[PDB]
Amino acid sequence: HHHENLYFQGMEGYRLLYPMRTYLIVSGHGEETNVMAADWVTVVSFDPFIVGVAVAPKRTTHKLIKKYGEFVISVPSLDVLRDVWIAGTKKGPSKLKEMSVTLIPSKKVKVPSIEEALANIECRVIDARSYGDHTFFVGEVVGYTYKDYAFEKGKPNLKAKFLAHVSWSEFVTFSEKVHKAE
Amino acid sequence: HHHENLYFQGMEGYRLLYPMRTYLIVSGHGEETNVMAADWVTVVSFDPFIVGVAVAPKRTTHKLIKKYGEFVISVPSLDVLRDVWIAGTKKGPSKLKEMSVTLIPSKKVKVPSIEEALANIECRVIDARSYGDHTFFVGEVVGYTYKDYAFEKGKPNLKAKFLAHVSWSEFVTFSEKVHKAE
Ligand SMILES: Cc1cc2nc3c(=O)[nH]c(=O)nc-3n(C[C@H](O)[C@H](O)[C@H](O)COP(=O)(O)O)c2cc1C
Ligand SMILES: Cc1cc2nc3c(=O)[nH]c(=O)nc-3n(C[C@H](O)[C@H](O)[C@H](O)COP(=O)(O)O)c2cc1C
Ligand SMILES: NC(=O)c1cccnc1
Ligand SMILES: NC(=O)c1cccnc1
Repeated sequence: HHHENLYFQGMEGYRLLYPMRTYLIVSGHGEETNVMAADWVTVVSFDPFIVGVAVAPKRTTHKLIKKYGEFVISVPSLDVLRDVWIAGTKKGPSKLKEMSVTLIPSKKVKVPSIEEALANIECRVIDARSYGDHTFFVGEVVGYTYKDYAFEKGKPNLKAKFLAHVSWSEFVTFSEKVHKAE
Repeated sequence: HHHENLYFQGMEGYRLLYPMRTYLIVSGHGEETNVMAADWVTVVSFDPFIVGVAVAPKRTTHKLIKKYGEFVISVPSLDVLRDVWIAGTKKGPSKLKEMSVTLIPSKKVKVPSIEEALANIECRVIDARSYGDHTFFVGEVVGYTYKDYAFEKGKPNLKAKFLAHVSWSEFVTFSEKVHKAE
């Protein structure tokens, strides 16, 4: 498989950063609630806590983030891969009927959270910049929830099976073997 | 351990996105060549290939990226953890004497590449935005090199031991067990 619009066949340059974590991005609310898959997510500030996500203009998610100015980063486990794949292949709110997700209210944003997620990070858009073929939406974190066990020791519990993306349809989780640097 | 300037003790919010990949950021050149550790790295565009990295103003790396307008993202393996830890704990160019790294010329930028890295992604700064306590440096990718075996099948070779960060001094790599979504 290759990314769409790869005119010169070869490995996509971005693959040099892989494997990357895979998250879900929830946008909209009510009948407009949507979810997509997103790898291109990072933290951009500690205090205040701010995150960013690169979203192509053609995503339905892009329209919904522009319209409402809010999004939720929901953290999936490997056990919900089938739902992550639907989120990353089907288009728009009608896909939710196909997904094993239970929408629950957020603490602060109007966009819902996903009950099955390991964490839900509630974001308000503070910037949108166009870089190449994506918009980088920067979100101030205004709330969050998480599954106690997934972060039981004030750090990620590797038993929770955090999801990473290797290539097109190939995913993995982490080893449970921790290496200490100090 | 907690991040510096965590006034209210508890798990840092950003930890909800962890584990995250750990990269190295090379900046400067000559006697000013520097390397630091960076987790807060993502892709922001496919075509053209553009990346971003969140760097605190207090990093020596910040000064060097501002001065020269270029940086290299070098991808470490778990086998070079000791060097990654020096990059992420010591300050400025004098740390290189302590690291098992061989600097080699980049293809395009003046900042050197690291021979031992799995990949070296050469970047020219196209934007710098302040979000909270970090600058988000956005870099257009103008060249790259990589170890053939690490990406042998036009995708990451999990045998290469790509590095991820769990908590302060704790690191892991990926399982080699691939899950197919399609
Ligand atoms: C694992 C995976 C990761 C993805 N990461 C991104 C991403 O970071 N940004 C993006 O714009 N699209 C990404 N996509 C593509 C969207 O998830 C996909 O186009 C989705 O169908 C869009 O749905 P929507 O139109 O309902 O927003 C990803 C897809 C997959 C399968
Ligand atoms: C694994 C790890 C990841 C890190 N990620 C970041 C990061 O994304 N951004 C940042 O500004 N500092 C990050 N740091 C902190 C810098 O690497 C660290 O402060 C380093 O000593 C700065 O070196 P310098 O002053 O030579 O630039 C990280 C540190 C470690 C150990
Ligand atoms: N173009 C994209 O945004 C993208 C990112 C990761 C996987 N597939 C597509
Ligand atoms: N403040 C930071 O930039 C940072 C990121 C990851 C680990 N330690 C510090």
